[PDB]
Amino acid sequence: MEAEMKAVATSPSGRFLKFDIELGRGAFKTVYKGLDTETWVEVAWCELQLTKAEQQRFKEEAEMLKGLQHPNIVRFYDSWESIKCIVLVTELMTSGTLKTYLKRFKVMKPKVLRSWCRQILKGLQFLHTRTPPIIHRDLKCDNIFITGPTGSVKIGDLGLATLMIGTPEFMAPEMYEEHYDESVDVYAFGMCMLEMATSEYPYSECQNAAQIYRKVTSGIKPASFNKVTDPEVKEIIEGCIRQNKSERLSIRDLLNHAFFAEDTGLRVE
Ligand SMILES: Nc1ncnc2c1c(-c1cnc3[nH]ccc3c1)nn2C1CCCC1
Ligand code: NA
Repeated sequence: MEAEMKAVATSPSGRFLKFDIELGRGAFKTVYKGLDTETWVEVAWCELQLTKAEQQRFKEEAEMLKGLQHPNIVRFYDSWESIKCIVLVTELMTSGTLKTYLKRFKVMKPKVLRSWCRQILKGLQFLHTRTPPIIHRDLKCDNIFITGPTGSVKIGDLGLATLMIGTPEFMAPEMYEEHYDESVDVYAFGMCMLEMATSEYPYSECQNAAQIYRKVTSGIKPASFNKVTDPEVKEIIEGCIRQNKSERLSIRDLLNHAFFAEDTGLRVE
């Protein structure tokens, strides 16, 4: 393309070029094709629409993210404020999210579900085993990404959520802080697996978040759970979305499950 011949912007350090090639857009981000000028690898140049405290915590967040290298984590390269928008440079995932990828297909193949879910678990395991552990807290099919031509599946949007009761005057500061452990990622994984397995959004029968909350704090499963054909798939999902977090499967349990073991390849025909 002509568009690939002419950069339209450069990062402050000169490392990354932006091209006027729009790869995707959502409510929060617009992603362009970029280029790493040192390696000539194409990257994702993501533009997002804060106090000096939030600015410093962000830079520290980004420095840690730069160290997170793993085959099932979208790699994070750099970030800065441009003037106006915020720019994050990450690994480019050519096929967008798993949510969009699933819209092209009618019924899930067991080999694909196996393979995608195994990759997601390894990414979560990688995050949970950092020093200190990283809990994604926002895992969903719309921030799990895929490169069509390899079938590589990688967790993205890490840190994005945290980048954007009582009476406030009388509220102790520690009541704003939320601590989650690994099990909220396991629950979210279970719902991703359910969505992949049914080609259907979970709790779609609900109209609002409160209805889901009434269902989800009453511990009654989404209608799609029963539309799961394979009993072993139903059992894995059930073990991930159990209401009481101490009853939930662990990531290690899931990854050791024979369901996720790889096969011996497809026979030549
Ligand atoms: N790396 C990518 N490659 C290809 N497409 C991508 C992405 C991302 C994306 C993925 N992970 C990210 N982490 C912080 C910002 C960010 C942006 N978002 N998008 C699309 C833009 C909105 C729908 C998905
Ligand atoms: Na454009």
